[PDB]
Amino acid sequence: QGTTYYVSSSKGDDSNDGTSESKPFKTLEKINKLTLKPGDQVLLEKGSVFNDQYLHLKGSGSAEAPIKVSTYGEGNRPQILTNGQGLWELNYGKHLDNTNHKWHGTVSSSILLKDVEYIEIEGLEITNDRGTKNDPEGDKAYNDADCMDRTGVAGVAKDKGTLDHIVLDDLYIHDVDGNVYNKHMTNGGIYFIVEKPTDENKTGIAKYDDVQIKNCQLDTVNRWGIAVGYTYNWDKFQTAELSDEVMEKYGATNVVIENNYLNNVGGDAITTMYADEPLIQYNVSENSSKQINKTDYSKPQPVLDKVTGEPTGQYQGVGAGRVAAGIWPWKCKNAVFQYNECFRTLNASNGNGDGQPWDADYGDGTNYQYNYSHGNTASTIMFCGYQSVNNTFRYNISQNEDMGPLDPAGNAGNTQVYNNTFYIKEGLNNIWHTSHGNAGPINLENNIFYFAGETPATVENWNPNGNKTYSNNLFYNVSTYPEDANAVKVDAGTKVTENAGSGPSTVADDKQARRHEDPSAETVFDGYKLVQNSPAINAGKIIVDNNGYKVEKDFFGNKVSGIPDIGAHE
Ligand SMILES: CC(=O)N[C@@H]1[C@@H](O[C@@H]2O[C@H](CO)[C@H](O)[C@H](O)[C@H]2O)[C@H](O)[C@@H](CO)O[C@H]1O
Repeated sequence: QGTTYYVSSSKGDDSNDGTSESKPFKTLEKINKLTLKPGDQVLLEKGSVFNDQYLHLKGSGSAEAPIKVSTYGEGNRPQILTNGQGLWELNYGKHLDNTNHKWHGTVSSSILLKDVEYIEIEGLEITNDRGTKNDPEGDKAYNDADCMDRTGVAGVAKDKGTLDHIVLDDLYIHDVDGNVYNKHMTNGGIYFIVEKPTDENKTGIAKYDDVQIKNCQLDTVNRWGIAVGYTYNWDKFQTAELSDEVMEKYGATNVVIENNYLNNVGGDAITTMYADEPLIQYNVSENSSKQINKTDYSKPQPVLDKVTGEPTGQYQGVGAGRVAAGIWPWKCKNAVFQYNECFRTLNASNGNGDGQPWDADYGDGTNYQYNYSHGNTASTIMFCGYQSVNNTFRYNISQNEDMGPLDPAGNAGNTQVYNNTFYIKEGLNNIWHTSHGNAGPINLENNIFYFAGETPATVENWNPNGNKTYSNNLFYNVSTYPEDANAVKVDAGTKVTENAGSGPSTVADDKQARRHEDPSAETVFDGYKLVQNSPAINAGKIIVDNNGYKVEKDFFGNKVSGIPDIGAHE
């Protein structure tokens, strides 16, 4: 079933019928005119270049016959170079969680999927660069507060109830030069939002089910890298605990973000929003928060009318929203982050109020497990504020962050950090964030605290706000110890791991996450494996995960049962 269409910037004529390679279309405007149907295909010729063009699709596939957008022929990825074209009217239909977040306006999107479901897009190169001749904003400054929002791929659910099955696979998205500031317009590489339906009684509550972003490479996109799920129904999630009933009715179900690479992201690299049990795995980010600094992020944003969303004449402090983390969830239920790498989340020293690789933000049941991080400008993990609850941070490896590993920034409830290995760079003399206050509780068990340096590190306060508990941790090369009745205290020169501090400082040449889930793997992380007679061996306690995540395995995929070793390796 369905019709295959062909488009060639090279060979095509828009007066052709576009249904054979011999008679292809010339411009994407021909596809934009169609109402697409189950089994339909849109094949862009390799070597093609669609300058000042865009795909704004209409129609929908079926579960058995999705629409496919893909390639034919041979040569370079077909290129969609939108250059500030592809205009459409974004309108959430009501203000967002902060009345200052912009929620209506004209947006430029290279690809727009608005109420298109059962669709798969693969193999394309996409840009939305501000640097060309006929660019609608001409020589407007890249960091003006009223620069138009820009997307590589924008998704909108609104007037078709639950949208099912949107797949973006192997897209190369670069030079999306969006608004430097705006968090919740479709503004950055890939951004999926949910708008208030015209008539919710008629079409049903708008939400997503089955959204797969996989094998994509993003470079120099702003503000967001990949964001999925910001919804008009944000006001249905204002409790600390998030019910399965709220999440299934209003939240994004079956969201998988996997095997993506991101470089030079202006703000946050990857964020799931209002998502029920999202899976975020095998992603690599480096050099994110590129524009979260006092040079780029330098112009004030308007105060918006709490009803109309129109500027009031008032302006915010330039610092508003001048924060970003690497790969993290917002108002998700039982989000799992596993097998990710995050390097150099930038700019905590020049106006980024955050800069952590990992941020268990407001939400319920976040589990970070079997992740690696290096050279981030803030602490390895933030637990953010009084609605960040039921947190598990386990079997992760962290080295050479520009702060100590822990940022419990006023988090609440059950917070468990266990079986991690933290390589703390020389001269930090702390395990805590340097300004967020460290007021929230943590239950700290079975962790390696490995202090690099020629002299023992000092830690002035092991128990800020009095609500830190410790059991069965290992402390290497530090001059004092917390209240841990089962502490393993280790002096400089006693080996604990094979080559502590020898984790990678850079992404793989092929930009893929280095797998470590089968313990027959030799990996670039093997310097964190325990030596024969390591003082970590058999010194941990059996963990009870009070968030309901049973202990299964270590960082490396070794089964864990009985009395565990201290740290990320069994
Ligand atoms: C509670 C808090 O302040 N969290 C910070 C995040 O800011 C929130 O982000 C959500 C995203 O959907 C909304 O924009 C909300 O209005 C913001 O309060 C922030 O994005 C992250 C990343 O730097 O850090 C937390 O500090």
